[PDB]
Amino acid sequence: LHDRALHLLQTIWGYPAFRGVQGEIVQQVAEGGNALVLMPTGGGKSLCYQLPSLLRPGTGIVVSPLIALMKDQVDTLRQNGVRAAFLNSTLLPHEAREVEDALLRGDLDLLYVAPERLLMPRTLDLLERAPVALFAIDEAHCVSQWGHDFRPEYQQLSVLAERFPELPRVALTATADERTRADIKSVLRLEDAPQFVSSFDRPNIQYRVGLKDSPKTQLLHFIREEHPGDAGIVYCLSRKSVEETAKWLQAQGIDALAYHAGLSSTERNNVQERFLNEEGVIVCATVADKPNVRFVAHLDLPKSMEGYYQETGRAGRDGLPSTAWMVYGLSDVVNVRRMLAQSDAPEEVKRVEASKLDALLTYCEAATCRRQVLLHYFGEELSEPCGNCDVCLNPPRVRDLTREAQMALSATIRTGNRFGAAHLTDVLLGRETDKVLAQGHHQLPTFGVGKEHDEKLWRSVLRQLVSLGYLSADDHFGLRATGKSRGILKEGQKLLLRED
Ligand SMILES: [Zn+2]
Repeated sequence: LHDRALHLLQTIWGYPAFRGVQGEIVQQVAEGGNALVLMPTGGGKSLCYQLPSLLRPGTGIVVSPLIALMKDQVDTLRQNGVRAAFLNSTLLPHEAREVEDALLRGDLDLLYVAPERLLMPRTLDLLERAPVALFAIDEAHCVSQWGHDFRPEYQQLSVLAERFPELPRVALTATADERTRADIKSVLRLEDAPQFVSSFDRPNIQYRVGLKDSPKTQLLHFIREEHPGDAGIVYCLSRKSVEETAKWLQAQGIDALAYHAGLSSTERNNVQERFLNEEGVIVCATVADKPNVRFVAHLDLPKSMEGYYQETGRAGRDGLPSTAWMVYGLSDVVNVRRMLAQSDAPEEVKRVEASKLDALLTYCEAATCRRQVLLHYFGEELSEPCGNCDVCLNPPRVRDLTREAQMALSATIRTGNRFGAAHLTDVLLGRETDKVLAQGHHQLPTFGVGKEHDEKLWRSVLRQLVSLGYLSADDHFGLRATGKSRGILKEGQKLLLRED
């Protein structure tokens, strides 16, 4: 039955019914199923394994790297009535030995365990002789070279599905990169599992991106015209831009404070309180709570879509209207691409950072609703334009390349989703390269159907289709038509570029 969940739901959490897709989620893991759960961070996401752990006999085994964070998940839980504990190598050998006893005696509802502890051959043996309700892999993205913090530990969690096939696995993440969603499925065998996407949308936050032009001038005009005495956060890239901006703001009568990794650990706690407890304070920070936050300003490009979402997301936590306002230019993209180039990072990190940036730039350049593009990155599809973003409200002039997008998508399909942008372009142009003649492509009916345009436009159309996920690359430069391709091909969706 589904309703014992509800009795525990509000006898413990205090919510009268599930939110969005969580009812579906809790039922699937409680009836012994597997699951892929993608949600913004929050105690609603924790509900998805904590509640099933209460519903099924035995202990939920929660895998997480945040061992520093850990000790207040049990503290939170041990006053609701729930029994939970921590197992990791920060512990003394007697203490480690008594959580184990407690585990073996069916005394815990939840066991939080660092990957380091879990993957030890000894630890996996205890589990075999302990009453286990499930495995929850939190922050599942870590298995991936792509999505966030890779960890060498995390891609060994292969083993849960091996040594414990019969026990349910639910993997939950807040960073749902599309290459990363795919890689989690592979490590924890959830290819065959349902994948659940709860909404990332924050409807009350209006999204704006625009061109940098005297950014300190632009900002002040924004703050006075639209958020005169309200609490806001202004993010800057460097510790020096925080300092100087913070006192530039003070100079114009705005109660601004600096907040960075740098100076004193007392002021930092001091700055938090002034923000947390007073009204109309603006904090300037690099990367690093208040229910009352009316805007988030970006005066430089964030490092990623993940970061941008978490940062803008600190706004409007009281459900009321808030603005996310960002300007970038010129030099911001150049400065970034130069650092990627002079970075001493490993090959895959250079590969990840380049698509991170491509993703972000693609969002910055949206010719249609920004929100749709943003939410798509996290695997959420918003059917209709939102009506609360600068693109929606002030539509830019667009070039329609829908017809060309269709030609391109068919071209890659009748050639088997394997040739590269340049080759496809040859076919489109009706050029009898020898690579072409070798595959017979010279008299497919699609050959030269694109002779109308030159080489430069097609490569452009192709990047655009790649960036928006109508094509998928990482075949090694071969382009595959994705499922999303039906949109342009059959369901009337349009490909629009900014007129620029
Ligand atoms: Zn919109």
